[PDB]
Amino acid sequence: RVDVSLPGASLFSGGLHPITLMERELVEIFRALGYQAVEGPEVESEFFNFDALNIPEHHPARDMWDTFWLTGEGFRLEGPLGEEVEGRLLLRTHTSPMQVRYMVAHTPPFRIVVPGRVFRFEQTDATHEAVFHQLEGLVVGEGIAMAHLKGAIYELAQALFGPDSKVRFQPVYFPFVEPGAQFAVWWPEGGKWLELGGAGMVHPKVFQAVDAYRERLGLPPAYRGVTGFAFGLGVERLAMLRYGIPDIRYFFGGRLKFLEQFKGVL
Amino acid sequence: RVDVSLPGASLFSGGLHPITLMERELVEIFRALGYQAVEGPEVESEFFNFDALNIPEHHPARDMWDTFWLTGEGFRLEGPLGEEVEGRLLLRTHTSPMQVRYMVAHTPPFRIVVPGRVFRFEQTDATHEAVFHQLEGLVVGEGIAMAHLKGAIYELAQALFGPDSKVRFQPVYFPFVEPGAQFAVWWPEGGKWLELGGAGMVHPKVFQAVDAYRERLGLPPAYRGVTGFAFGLGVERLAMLRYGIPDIRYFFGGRLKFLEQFKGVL
Ligand SMILES: N[C@@H](Cc1ccccc1)C(=O)O
Ligand SMILES: N[C@@H](Cc1ccccc1)C(=O)O
Repeated sequence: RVDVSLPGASLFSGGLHPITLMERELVEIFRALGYQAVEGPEVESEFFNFDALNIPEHHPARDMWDTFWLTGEGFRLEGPLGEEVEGRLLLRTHTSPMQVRYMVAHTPPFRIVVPGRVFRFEQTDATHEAVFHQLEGLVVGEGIAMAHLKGAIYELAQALFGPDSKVRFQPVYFPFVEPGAQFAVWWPEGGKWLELGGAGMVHPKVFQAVDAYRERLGLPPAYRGVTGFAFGLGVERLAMLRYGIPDIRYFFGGRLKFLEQFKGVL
Repeated sequence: RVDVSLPGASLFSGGLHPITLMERELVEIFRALGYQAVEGPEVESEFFNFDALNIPEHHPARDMWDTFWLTGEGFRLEGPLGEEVEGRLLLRTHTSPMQVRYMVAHTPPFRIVVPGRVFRFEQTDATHEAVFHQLEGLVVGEGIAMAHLKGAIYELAQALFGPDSKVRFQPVYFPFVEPGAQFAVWWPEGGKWLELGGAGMVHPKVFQAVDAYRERLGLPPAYRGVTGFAFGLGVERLAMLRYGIPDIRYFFGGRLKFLEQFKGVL
């Protein structure tokens, strides 16, 4: 007899990592809203990570990010236009520096979303990591207002949690935005207010840093008569609440018994 | 010796059909503009294919579509709300009937794009087919104007052919739109004006047919104070110009030597 219910050739079946899944969904959501995804480098200079974003040194505000400083010659970090740049190297503490790199290399109006791995010197536990992911958002152009930032997050919530979903905005501080704000979303199933990220209207000094670097590079100013909003949200926190994952350390853990569990969600 | 440059296990490598590729790119382009993709049935009733779209019978305008009529009992065609519907069956001669199905099942404002296989009784040659594909576009809502239709096509052209690309609109006739129009795009490489499809502001009678079917079904009217634009473009013509394909008959031909050639473009 030709047993048809017998195991067939053991061809391998692949899968995508949960962060890749979460990031993808997040990118899909924003693509539908007109956002384009671009990435930045993990090793940045203090200039892009801090100074260009209105976060000076010995600044009590620079303590909001526990930085990993680097050392070593021979490494050539290129700027927005491929040009080699200088400054104390570090691991970006957020994706925000990409806001600056992009703006000097392009012209408004535009919509970008920049995903990426970030690093912060912290003790890795159940809900904390030294290595995680963020997703930046940047929309610049004439007449761009905070009403648009609120509109963006509102669409994010709807797409993420359904029609019974809602967002709340509260003032908060960031050197690169003003007005500044933190936003939370209403997750119906969990019946809880989830804090997703921060945002605001691009700070006046950011545009100045951008155009200053531009002239210093030969390009003409492109940000004097425009405004914009930016936002940044943590990927793991969201991936966890969405795939029901208890420990954030698994993401980098490597357990196949763990990763394999997302072959379904592709 | 362990020859490392020797052929490895012959694992199969798949691929996607050129129309799937073209359709995907077209859907990606419109998703970025806020459009969502929904499909309709290939076997339609005269009501959705013609009557609901202001194309009555014995109408000199109904001759713009060479219809394939069908026969046979036992077949149960369901309407927008799953309800069984009646009328002379046929193979849709375009995707347009989906405009009607969607509108009765949802509420404005929205943006849809409906891809799909269509059929027309014609002699299949080098640049003609009885079985091809179209991509519909429908955007409805308060204050929606033709300026938006032109804006849509403009973005389509840019995304498809680059910044040196441009679109031209000329009046043309369609029973389901008014104003009516045909649009062509400027393809820089070929230095020629390509005619892509037709479009216009949803015809007043279409909205009426929609709301009439709605009440006849218990739903409340939803299209009395809105306007909208619609467009439809041929997929093969575009796929051909874009992948440099000479004969439109290949698509359905089945030659692996042909299909295999698009494993690259995924
Ligand atoms: N970079 C910020 C997030 C953020 C991005 C953009 C604007 C405002 C806040 C952080 O690490 O928290
Ligand atoms: N259905 C039309 C195309 C079209 C769609 C929508 C509006 C106008 C024209 C055709 O077959 O040519």
